[PDB]
Amino acid sequence: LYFQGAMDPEFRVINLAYDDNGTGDPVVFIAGRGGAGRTWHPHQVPAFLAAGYRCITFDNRGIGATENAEGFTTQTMVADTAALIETLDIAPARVVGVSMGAFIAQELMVVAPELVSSAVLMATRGRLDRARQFFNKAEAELYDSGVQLPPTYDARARLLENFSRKTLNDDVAVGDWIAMFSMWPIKSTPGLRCQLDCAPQTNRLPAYRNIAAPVLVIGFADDVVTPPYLGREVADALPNGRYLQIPDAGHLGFFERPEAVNTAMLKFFASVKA
Amino acid sequence: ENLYFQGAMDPEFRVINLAYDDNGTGDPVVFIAGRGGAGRTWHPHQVPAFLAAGYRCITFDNRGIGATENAEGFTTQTMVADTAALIETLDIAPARVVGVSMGAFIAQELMVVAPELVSSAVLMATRGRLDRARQFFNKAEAELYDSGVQLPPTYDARARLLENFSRKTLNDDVAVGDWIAMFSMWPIKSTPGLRCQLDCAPQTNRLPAYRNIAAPVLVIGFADDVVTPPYLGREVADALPNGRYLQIPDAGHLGFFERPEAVNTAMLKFFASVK
Repeated sequence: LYFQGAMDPEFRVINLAYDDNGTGDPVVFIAGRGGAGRTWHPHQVPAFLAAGYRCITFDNRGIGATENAEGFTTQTMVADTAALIETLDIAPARVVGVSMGAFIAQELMVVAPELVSSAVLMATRGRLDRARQFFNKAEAELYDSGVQLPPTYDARARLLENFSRKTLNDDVAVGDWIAMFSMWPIKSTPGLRCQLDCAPQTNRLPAYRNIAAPVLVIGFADDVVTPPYLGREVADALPNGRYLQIPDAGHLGFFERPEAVNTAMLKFFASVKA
Repeated sequence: ENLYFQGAMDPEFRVINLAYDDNGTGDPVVFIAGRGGAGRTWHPHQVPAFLAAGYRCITFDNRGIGATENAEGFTTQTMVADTAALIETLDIAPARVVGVSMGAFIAQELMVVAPELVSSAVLMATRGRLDRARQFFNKAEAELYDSGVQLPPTYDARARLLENFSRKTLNDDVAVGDWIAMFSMWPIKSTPGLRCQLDCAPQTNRLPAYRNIAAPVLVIGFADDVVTPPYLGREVADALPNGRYLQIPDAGHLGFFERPEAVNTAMLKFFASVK
């Protein structure tokens, strides 16, 4: 059903949809920017259920019912995630985050290590290098100037930024991904714009040196949005962090290479106590 | 110091002049820039190495660039004729040719209709057809221009960086800083010439036509190129009877600016041992 998220600087309460399937070890998935809880269902949830896990997915602040939410920060979203885990009384929970959701996971582990037993961080970073800082500032500038991209150009960008070269060279896969875009419309909302800022303002890597819990950081070879090498940095900082690269995976490697990413998550999760 | 030659007449029976450059006294080489490139783009890296190697370099402003940025409804065949006219006016047939991208497609089509004009060529970042992704990218680019919408400068620069450079380059804060700033000095102006240049591309599979080009050709693939991926260049080289394939690692679509020494060394090696 719904849980109550953190109160926002303007003293308003927020409810956030979540979905809870199966029984067993609890796993909380946090999606990236623009991802609803549904993002984990086509590829992750059925594998995690078959492996005996209980899967919690949910709709981040600024998505769906709260797509008009604004004036929020990383801390606000971390607090949200803490509320889910506490409300559901599942602490310590295994956590799976990707990109913005992986940042949240990280920053949650900094302030509330006891909410989290082990984590997989996909397509992540602890800081923005000069390219990613420029990209981030360019997306903000796009939204803020009101101009809407035409739909084919918008699908071109989505294709080029999120998929491996190997996918782009395969006319059949390309066709399918373009169709697949119609089914995942990404509305340009105040919530989407606000999630853009839920990203490293500073180098957060020192803080990660104190995270004790076991962590698998997954990097995607072909990712230009959150390049593998920033993933690696995060893993090095994590005392009990390990790193694994998926070959021929774009930024959306968890959809694109779901069998390889699931195998590696499950493997890692079975090697650590609940 | 202001050289122009007369190119193909357009369908309105107007004469078109196109600016060109010509330096050096050695073996002639004609460079054909890619979409949106002025001839001057060959100058920061290619020209000085060719001049120092004793070649004479010819560069020019393709139809739809600079003084003809407002020109439209021309085709590949029109530009192939411009290039033919250049080689003829200068009386350097048969010439060495270096093309990149749209320029490499031009060179390839030149070779098909007028093989006598070209002794050998280097074709960088090329293809003889559009696959599903590249076809879709092209449709999307046309849609963007045709809708009237103007991308904000930073967002456009983002796209340039993402379309053009290797991953090794994007991860290099200093290099990236230099490329972001280099876009100020080479802005890519949205013009009817640019929009028409978009269609000077392989409408069909052109690979069968290329099995008849006799001249020695080096095609250069750039490893990280998503605009024209390497495997499309390989295809060009396979179709060519005397074509050979080289691939530069860590090179985006703009490999020839990004790895000028690797690319130059390859082309000069090639040209030294051609007939």
